[PDB]
Amino acid sequence: RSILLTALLALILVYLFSIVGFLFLKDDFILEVDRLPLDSTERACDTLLMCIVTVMNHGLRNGGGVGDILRKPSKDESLFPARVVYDLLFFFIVIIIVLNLIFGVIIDT
Amino acid sequence: RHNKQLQHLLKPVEDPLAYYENHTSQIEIVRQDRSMEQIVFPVPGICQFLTEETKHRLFTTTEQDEQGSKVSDFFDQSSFLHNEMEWQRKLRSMPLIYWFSRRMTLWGSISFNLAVFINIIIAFFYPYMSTGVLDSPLISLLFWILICFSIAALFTKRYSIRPLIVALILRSIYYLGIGPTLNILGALNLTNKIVFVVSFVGNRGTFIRGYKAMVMDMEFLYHVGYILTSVLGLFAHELFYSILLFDLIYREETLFNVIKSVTRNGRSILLTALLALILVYLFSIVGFLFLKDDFILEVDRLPLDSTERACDTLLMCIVTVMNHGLRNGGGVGDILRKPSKDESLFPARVVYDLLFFFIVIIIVLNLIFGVIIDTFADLRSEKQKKEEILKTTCFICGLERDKFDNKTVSFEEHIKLEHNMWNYLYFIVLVRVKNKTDYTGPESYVAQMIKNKNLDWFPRMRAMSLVSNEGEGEQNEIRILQDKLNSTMKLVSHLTAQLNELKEQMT
Amino acid sequence: NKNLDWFPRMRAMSLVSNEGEGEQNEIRILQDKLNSTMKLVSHLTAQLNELKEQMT
Ligand SMILES: Nc1ncnc2c1ncn2[C@@H]1O[C@H](COP(=O)(O)OP(=O)(O)OP(=O)(O)O)[C@@H](O)[C@H]1O
Ligand SMILES: [Ca+2]
Ligand SMILES: [Zn+2]
Repeated sequence: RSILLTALLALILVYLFSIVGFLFLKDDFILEVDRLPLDSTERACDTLLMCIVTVMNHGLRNGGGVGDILRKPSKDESLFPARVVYDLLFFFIVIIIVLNLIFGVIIDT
Repeated sequence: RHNKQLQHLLKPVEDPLAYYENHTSQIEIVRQDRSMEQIVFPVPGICQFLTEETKHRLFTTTEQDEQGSKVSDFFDQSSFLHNEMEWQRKLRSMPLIYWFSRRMTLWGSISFNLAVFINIIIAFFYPYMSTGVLDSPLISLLFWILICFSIAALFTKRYSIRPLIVALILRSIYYLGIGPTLNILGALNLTNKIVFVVSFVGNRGTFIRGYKAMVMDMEFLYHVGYILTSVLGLFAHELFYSILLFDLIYREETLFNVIKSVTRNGRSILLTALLALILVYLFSIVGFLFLKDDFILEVDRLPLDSTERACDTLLMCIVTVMNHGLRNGGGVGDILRKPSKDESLFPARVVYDLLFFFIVIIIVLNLIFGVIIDTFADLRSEKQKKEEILKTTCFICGLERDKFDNKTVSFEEHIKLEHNMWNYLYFIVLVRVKNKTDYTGPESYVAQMIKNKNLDWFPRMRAMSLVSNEGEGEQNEIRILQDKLNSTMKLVSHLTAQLNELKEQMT
Repeated sequence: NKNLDWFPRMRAMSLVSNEGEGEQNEIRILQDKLNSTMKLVSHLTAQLNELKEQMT
């Protein structure tokens, strides 16, 4: 039960981050795809379910969080501080805290 | 207690005996001479207006004292319980407000379910106007799984209404559509929030007094704020419904434990973060002074070189370090230009990277957030301990279930009839309400103890059922002491008689 | 009667065979005290009987 509740909390946080990205960072969700034997890049966060799936998969499977897949910004862009804050918050909240809290109980038991 | 026939005839079976048994209560008290006696009293009518929600809260909220007794807090809450019962009795006159307030739990539960369903539907079908999931086969598989779960209701175990409501909502989406379903759910949620706030106001009874206090109450502010959020979600934009999940997080105990753990160790976290910031600042200074050219970052410019110099100023170095080095397992060295063995500063780069990795990544980062995990584990352990002790220990006396192993009375009977916290509360209310002139011996003693603020009249690790069988064992050293006292008295009497005889002979 | 007290609990005959001397320490003192009390009671009763006989 504790694992399920913590997973639901992680899902809630992922949903909030996906909403924020869709509303303010739609263009930065560009992913690289190796198409089977037609551009090599596709826009992932077009709908909302796609943003949620891409976050929950890549951000959780990447040590640095969701910021390791998003387009790399430049210092001259207006939303560079917003991107920095977004990435740091995601890394500190979802990767460092919730992920460990979900599965520490298993090791302890 | 001494006649079997009377006990047989006093069993309940409009029924007089049943009515008297229902309106009669009994408790056990300790007198000033350390003797336990049973007091049987009638339940006053006012005690019938105590809410089961209040009972449940008073049960699973009390905290043990240093010794391990909840009687202090239970007694201290007696005045609040009496006031709440009086207010409920007053509210009983009003039909509409009482009718709305009776079902406060139902309103909250259905509002919770509505919020969850609305968020799920928004996530699965926003934006709308592709609706790929509407035709994808996975939705059919989920529908079949929910149908199987609903059919499994024959085994009970609850968790059956919710999948049924989910299936109903899915069918409504299929037939009417997505937008109409969302509008209906939002309207229902708004109406439910209004009803719930009305019920809360009625239960708390702040409306009878000026509305200023009602508006001042923090919980009222919370409810009105979430009502504003709900109306914003209904009218301005659908995505505003996501804010409702904060209410769910706060309501759920396990989820709120994470926030509690984070808040409890707030100062330590802030200080450790400041230490990390200091280290990042020092590393940024060193890099700017001696490794300016190695801070080259790759940028995918929007539709003009692909590389830029990051550590030109100092704030840029600090930001790039704090972001990339902390978000990269290998540290800051995974973004910097790769040096060659023939470069003069290759050893300096190696030392810089190794020091950063060993100091900031391996030590400070873990030290910042280990406290949160430790506190969460401790809170879970404490909750489990409290739940375990609440189901295997008497609230009043504190005896464990193991004692009632083979005795004629089980632990369930002991907690239901003999030691009932609610019966003790009823006795306290009866003492407080009944006139002083009509007090009996036990009632006057209890009133005096209450006035003196002494809680020794509650039973502490003692039960009449247990002592009835333990009397033989207890009366072991007492008999020896009595025999010794009798022997000493006989010796004293013999000595006095001898002295009197000697005095008479001398005279 | 569903009583399990007939099983041995932290007791063994092999151990008690050697621990008997140590165990019989307070028991002897208690027996001596009881004997002294009984002797005192008997002496008091005899004195009372003698006093009653003299008075009669
Ligand atoms: N001293 C106690 N120790 C442990 N649990 C107790 C104690 N006193 C009450 N309880 C809890 O309260 C329950 C009895 O409460 P209460 O008499 O209000 O129940 P009820 O369902 O309203 O009764 P009924 O409908 O039969 O009149 C017990 O089953 C137990 O759950
Ligand atoms: Ca009188
Ligand atoms: Zn008891």
